[PDB]
Amino acid sequence: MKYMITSKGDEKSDLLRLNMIAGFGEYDMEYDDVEPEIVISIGGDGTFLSAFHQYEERLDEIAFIGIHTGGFYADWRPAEADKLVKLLAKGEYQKVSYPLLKTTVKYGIGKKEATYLALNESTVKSSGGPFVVDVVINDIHFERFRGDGLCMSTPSGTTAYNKSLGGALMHPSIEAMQLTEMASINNRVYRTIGSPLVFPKHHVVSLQPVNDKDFQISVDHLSILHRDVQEIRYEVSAKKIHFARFRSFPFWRRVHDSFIED
Amino acid sequence: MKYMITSKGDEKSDLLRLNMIAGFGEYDMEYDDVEPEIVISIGGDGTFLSAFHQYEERLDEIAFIGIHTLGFYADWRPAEADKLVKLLAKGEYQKVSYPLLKTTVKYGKEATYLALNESTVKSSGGPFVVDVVINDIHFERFRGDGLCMSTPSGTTAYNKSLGGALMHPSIEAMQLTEMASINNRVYRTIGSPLVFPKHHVVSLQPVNDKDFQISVDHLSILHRDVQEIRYEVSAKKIHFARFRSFPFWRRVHDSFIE
Amino acid sequence: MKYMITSKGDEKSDLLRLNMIAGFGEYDMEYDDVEPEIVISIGGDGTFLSAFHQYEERLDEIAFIGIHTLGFYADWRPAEADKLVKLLAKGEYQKVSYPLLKTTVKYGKEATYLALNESTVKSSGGPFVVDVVINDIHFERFRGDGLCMSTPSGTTAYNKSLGGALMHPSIEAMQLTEMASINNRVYRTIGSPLVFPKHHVVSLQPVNDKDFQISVDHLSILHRDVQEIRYEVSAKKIHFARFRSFPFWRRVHDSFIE
Amino acid sequence: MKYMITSKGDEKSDLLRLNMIAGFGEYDMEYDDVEPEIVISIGGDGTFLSAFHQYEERLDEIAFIGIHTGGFYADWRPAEADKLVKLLAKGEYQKVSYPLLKTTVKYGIGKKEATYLALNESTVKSSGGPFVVDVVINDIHFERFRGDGLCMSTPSGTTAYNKSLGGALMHPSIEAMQLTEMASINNRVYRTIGSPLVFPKHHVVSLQPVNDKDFQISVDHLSILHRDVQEIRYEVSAKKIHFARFRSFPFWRRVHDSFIED
Ligand SMILES: Nc1ncnc2c1ncn2[C@@H]1O[C@H](CN2CC#Cc3nc4c(N)ncnc4n3[C@@H]3O[C@H](CNS(=O)(=O)CCNC(=O)C2)[C@@H](O)[C@H]3O)[C@@H](O)[C@H]1O
Ligand SMILES: Nc1ncnc2c1ncn2[C@@H]1O[C@H](CN2CC#Cc3nc4c(N)ncnc4n3[C@@H]3O[C@H](CNS(=O)(=O)CCNC(=O)C2)[C@@H](O)[C@H]3O)[C@@H](O)[C@H]1O
Ligand SMILES: Nc1ncnc2c1ncn2[C@@H]1O[C@H](CN2CC#Cc3nc4c(N)ncnc4n3[C@@H]3O[C@H](CNS(=O)(=O)CCNC(=O)C2)[C@@H](O)[C@H]3O)[C@@H](O)[C@H]1O
Ligand SMILES: Nc1ncnc2c1ncn2[C@@H]1O[C@H](CN2CC#Cc3nc4c(N)ncnc4n3[C@@H]3O[C@H](CNS(=O)(=O)CCNC(=O)C2)[C@@H](O)[C@H]3O)[C@@H](O)[C@H]1O
Repeated sequence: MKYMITSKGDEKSDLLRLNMIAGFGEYDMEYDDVEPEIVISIGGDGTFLSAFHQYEERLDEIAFIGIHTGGFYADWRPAEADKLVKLLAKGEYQKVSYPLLKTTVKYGIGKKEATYLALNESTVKSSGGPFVVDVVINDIHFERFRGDGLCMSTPSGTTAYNKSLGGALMHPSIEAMQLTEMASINNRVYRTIGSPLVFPKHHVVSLQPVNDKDFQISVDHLSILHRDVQEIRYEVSAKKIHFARFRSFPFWRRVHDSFIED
Repeated sequence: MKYMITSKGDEKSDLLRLNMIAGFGEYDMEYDDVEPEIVISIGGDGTFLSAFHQYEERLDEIAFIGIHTLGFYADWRPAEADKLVKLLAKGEYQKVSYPLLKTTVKYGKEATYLALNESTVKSSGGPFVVDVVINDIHFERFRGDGLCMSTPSGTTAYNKSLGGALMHPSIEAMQLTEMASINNRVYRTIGSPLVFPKHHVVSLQPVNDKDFQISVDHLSILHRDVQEIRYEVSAKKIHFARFRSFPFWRRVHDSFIE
Repeated sequence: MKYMITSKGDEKSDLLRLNMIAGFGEYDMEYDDVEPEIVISIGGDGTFLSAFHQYEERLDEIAFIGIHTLGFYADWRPAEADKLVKLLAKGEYQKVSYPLLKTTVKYGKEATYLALNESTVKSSGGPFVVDVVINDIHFERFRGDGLCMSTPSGTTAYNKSLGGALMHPSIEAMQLTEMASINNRVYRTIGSPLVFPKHHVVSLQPVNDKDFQISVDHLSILHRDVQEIRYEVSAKKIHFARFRSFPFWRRVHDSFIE
Repeated sequence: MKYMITSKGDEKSDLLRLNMIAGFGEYDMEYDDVEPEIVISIGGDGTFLSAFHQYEERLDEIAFIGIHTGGFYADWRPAEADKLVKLLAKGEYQKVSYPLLKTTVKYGIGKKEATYLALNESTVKSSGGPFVVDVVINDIHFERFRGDGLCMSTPSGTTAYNKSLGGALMHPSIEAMQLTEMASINNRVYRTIGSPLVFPKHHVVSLQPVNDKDFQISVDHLSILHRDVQEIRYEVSAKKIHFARFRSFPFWRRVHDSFIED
C-alpha cells in the first residue's frame, strides 16, 4: 500500500527512515506523503503524536506504526526495522483501534467553534491569573472549579499526564474519557469533587468560563491560546486511531514495562 | 405481582413498610418474600446492600427499589411512599441495569460472591503481601494494607475514599485501588488506580500468609487457606425499577458537592 | 505612633480606611506611609500579601494588622474597626511572629525575595527539569510541572492544594511540594512533601532550560538565565499586633471545616 | 561501658552478635542485659524497634546503635562489625537525639491511663466496624473524623507508614508530630481536613470516641486492643532516643538511599 515515515530529526532516526524506504522500494511499495495508508513514526511518543496530528484528517484511512528511538505508542525496536518492512509488505498485520477525545472550543462574538482531536489528552489553564470554570455534564451543573486547570484524557492517555495528576489507568477498550483536577482549591466557599471522573461514550462535558474568558488549551504536545472562550466541549470522538499490530503486546504489559520494574 | 419489603428496623422504617403493604393490598400485588419480582428497601444504603445480598440467587428475576429514611441507592423519599405504591401498581416504570463484581475465592470447593459496592482484601493481622496477576501477566507484587475492587456504582463509596475515580454505571468495568502501599527502593507498586474491562480477570495470589480478611460490600469474614482471589465483571446485573429521571452524575453532585 | 492603612480599593474598603484615619486623628497617632510602625490592611489575603511586600525592607520595624472585607491573615472584621482604633491607640496588643521563606535567584547580581505564603518554580513553556540539591546532597532530579516551597502559614494556601501538610506557624521550617511529577521506569521523584528545618538550604539547579517562571506569593515573573534558586528559612520574621486569642488551628478549622 | 546486643533470630545475626561479644570481651567491656548503656541491634528496622521498646524505661541512659542484616535506623553494615567494636571501645562517638511521640490511652470506669512511647508512629483503628472520633487539638474541637483510622508519626517515623498515607517527610531536628488520615469519608454530611497536620512540641491532640469505645491501637510494631476508651492523647514526648554516631549519614541522604535510585 501507500506509506510514509516521519522522523524525529536526529541522525539515527533519519537513517533508519531512509533504510526503511530503501527496503520498502525493494517490495514495490509506494511512498505517498499526501494520502498514505500506513504511517510509520520513528522517534518517541512526542514524535508519534506529531505524526498522529499530521494526519488527523485521514484517521479512517491510516494505520499507524511506531518505532521507538528514544515509547508508549511504539511496538518495534530499531533492530527490527527490516523485519517490519517484510511483514508489512506481506500484509501480515491486524488493525486495532483506540478511542480518541473530541475537543470543541467556542469563542468570540462570531461563536466560532474549533474542533481538535487528542490522543493523550486536552488540558485547560488560564491566561496567568485565576482559573474558574463551571463544569457542565450534559444538562447538569456539576461544579464550579477553581484551581490551576483541568485535564481530560483518553484511555491510552491515562498513562501520561493523567497519571501524574492522580487519575486512573483505563484499558483502551473502554470508550471513555477521564477528567482530573489540577490543584483545586477546597475550603468552605469553594468545593470540587476532588476525585477523577470517567465519562462514557455518550456524555458531553462543557467547561464554561465564569469571569475572564482567555484560556491556554493544550492538545497533546500542542498548547494554543484562545481568547473570549464561551465553552470548551469534551466528548469521546466518533473517530478512532488505527494501529497495525503484528504480535501480542497487551496494554497492561505495556503499563507494566513502563512503570513497574523487576 | 409478587413483592416484598425489607426495613432498616427502626420504628419509622417498620411503620412505613406496614403502611405500604396496606396500600399494595388494594391492588393485584401479592406479598411473597420467597419469590418476589419487586423488592423494596426502606432505610439506608446499608439496608439496600443487605437486601441485594439477601436475593443474590435471583437477581435475574427481581427489580430493586430503594426508599431512603445518605441514600445513594435510594430513589424515593419516605413522604412519597404512597405515590410509589400507585405508580408501581400501575407498572409505570422502566428497568435500568447496573454492573456487578464477581469475586471468586479458591482454597487448597470455590466460593463465589457478587458485589454491588466493592470487595476488599486485607491481612489477618500481619504483613499483607500478594501478587497481582492480570490475565496472563504478573503485573506487580503488592505490599500494603490491602486492595479494593469496586463496581462502577461502588466507585463513589469506599473506592472514592481511597483516591479512585468515579465511573458512570453505564461502563461495564471494575476499578482496583491500593490501600497504603509501600514504595521504597525495592518494593514498587503502580500507585495509580486501575480500571479493567468486562473481559479481564484480576487474580490475587498469596506470597506468604494464606489467610485474608475478605470483604464484600458490608460483609467481612476471615478466609483461611486462600489460594487465590479472582475479580472480574460479573455477567450478572442488578435491576432497578426506575420511575423518574435521576441521572448518575446528578446523584454524585447531590451527595458530595451541594 | 506612626501608622498607615492600605485598602483593597473597592468603595467599602476605601471608606473604612478614611473612617479609621479620622479616628486615629483623636490620638497621638501619626499617619506616615514612609516609616510606619503599624501597617493596617483592609481587604483580603491578596491585599495583605501586597502590604507585606510593599514593606519587606522594614519588616523588623513594622507590626501588621489585617482587617477582612476568605481572610486567613485578617484578625478583624470591618464592623469592629472603631474598636481596633481605640485598642491600638491604647497599646493593648502583644506581638506575634511568623517565619518567612528566603528565596534567592542567582544568574550568570543575585536577587533575593522574602515570601509569606510560598515560592513556586515552573517552566517558561517547555519541559521543566531541575536538579534538587539539599545542602550537600543531590537528592533527586525533578521532572514535572513545577515545585512549591511554602512557609508554615502558607501551608494552608497553595501547598494545601498540592497535597502538602499544614504546619503550625511556631515551627521555623519550609515545606517543598511537587507539581504533577513524572514517575515512570526511569524518572523518579520522592513524591512525598518535604519539611526542612531552619538550617537547611534547598537549591534548584537547571538541567536543560535556564528560564523559569518564578513566583513569590501573588507575584509571578519570567526569570531568564537562571543559574540557581535557593530556598531557606529566612532569618527575618513578620510581626503581627495581636489583641485577642485566635489560635492557628482555630483559623484552619474556620477556613476549611465549618 | 555496659552494653547488650539484641539479635533478629536468624543464624547470621546471632553469630555476628556472639562475634561482637567476643570482640567486646577483648576490650574489657561488660555485657549487661539489665542496665546497659549502649544497646546494639542486629537485624532490621523491626528488630531495632524491638530493642527500643525493650528499653523504653532507660532511654535517658542508653545510646542505641543498629547493624542492618535485612534498615532505616541502621548505620552499620555487618562487615563493619569489628570496626564498630573498636570505635565503641575507644569512645570515638557523638550522641544524637531524635524526638519521640507520647501516646496516652484513658479507658474504663477506673479511668486508667496507659502511656506508650513510639519511635515510628501510633495508629488508631476501630474494632471492625465504623471508626468515628472527635479530634480535639488543645481546647479546639477540630473535626469529627470518620474513616479507617488515624496515624500519628514522629519525625523519623514520617518515612514509614506516614509516607504510605500521603504524609510529609520531616527532618528529625523538628520536634513535632504529624497526623495523617486513613481513608476518610468526605461528602456533605461528613467532612475532614484531608490534609496531614504537623503539631509543635507544646500541642496535645486528643482523640475522643463518639459511639463505640473499642479501638485497636498500634505502637510501632505492636498492636493492642483497648476497650471502653475515653481518650487517646498524642503529644511530642519529653524523652528522646539517643543514637551513638561515629560518622556523617545525614537524614535526607538516608531518605535518598531508601527511596531514590540512580
Ligand atoms: N507533568 C507531566 N506528567 C506526565 N506526562 C506529562 C506531563 N506533562 C505533559 N505530559 C505528557 O506529555 C505529552 C506531550 N509530550 C509527548 C509525550 C508523551 C507520552 N505519552 C505517553 C502515554 N500515553 N503514556 C505514557 N507515557 C507517555 N509519554 C511519555 O511522557 C514523556 C513526555 N512528557 S515530558 O517529557 O515530561 C514533557 C512534555 N513532553 C512533550 O512536550 C511531548 C515521555 O517520556 C513520553 O514517552 C502530553 O500529551 C502529556 O500527556
Ligand atoms: N472508609 C470508608 N470510606 C468510605 N466508604 C467506606 C469506608 N469503609 C467502608 N465503606 C463502604 O461502606 C459500605 C458498607 N456500608 C453501607 C454503605 C454504603 C454506601 N454505598 C455507597 C455508594 N455506592 N456510593 C456512595 N455512598 C455510599 N455509601 C454510604 O457510605 C456510608 C457508609 N460508610 S460508613 O458508615 O462510614 C462505615 C461503613 N458502613 C457500613 O458498615 C455499611 C453511608 O453514608 C452510605 O450511605 C461498603 O460497601 C464500603 O463501600
Ligand atoms: N491553585 C491554588 N490553590 C490554592 N491556593 C493557590 C492556588 N494558586 C495560587 N494560590 C495562592 O494564592 C496566593 C495569592 N493570592 C492571595 C492569597 C491568598 C491566601 N493565602 C492563604 C493562606 N496562607 N492560607 C489560607 N488561605 C489563603 N489564601 C486564600 O487563597 C485564595 C486566593 N487564591 S485564588 O483566588 O483561588 C487564585 C490565586 N489568588 C491570587 O491571585 C492572590 C483566597 O481565598 C485567599 O483568601 C498565593 O500566595 C498562593 O499561595
Ligand atoms: N502500609 C505500610 N506502609 C509503610 N510502612 C508501614 C506500613 N504498615 C506498617 N508500616 C511500618 O511498619 C512498622 C513496623 N515494622 C517495623 C518497621 C519498619 C520501618 N521503619 C521505617 C522508617 N522509620 N522509615 C522507613 N522505612 C521504615 N521501615 C521499613 O518498613 C518495612 C516494615 N513494614 S512492612 O514490612 O511493610 C509491615 C509492617 N512490619 C512490621 O510488622 C514491623 C521494612 O521494609 C522496614 O525497613 C510500623 O512502625 C510502620 O511505620
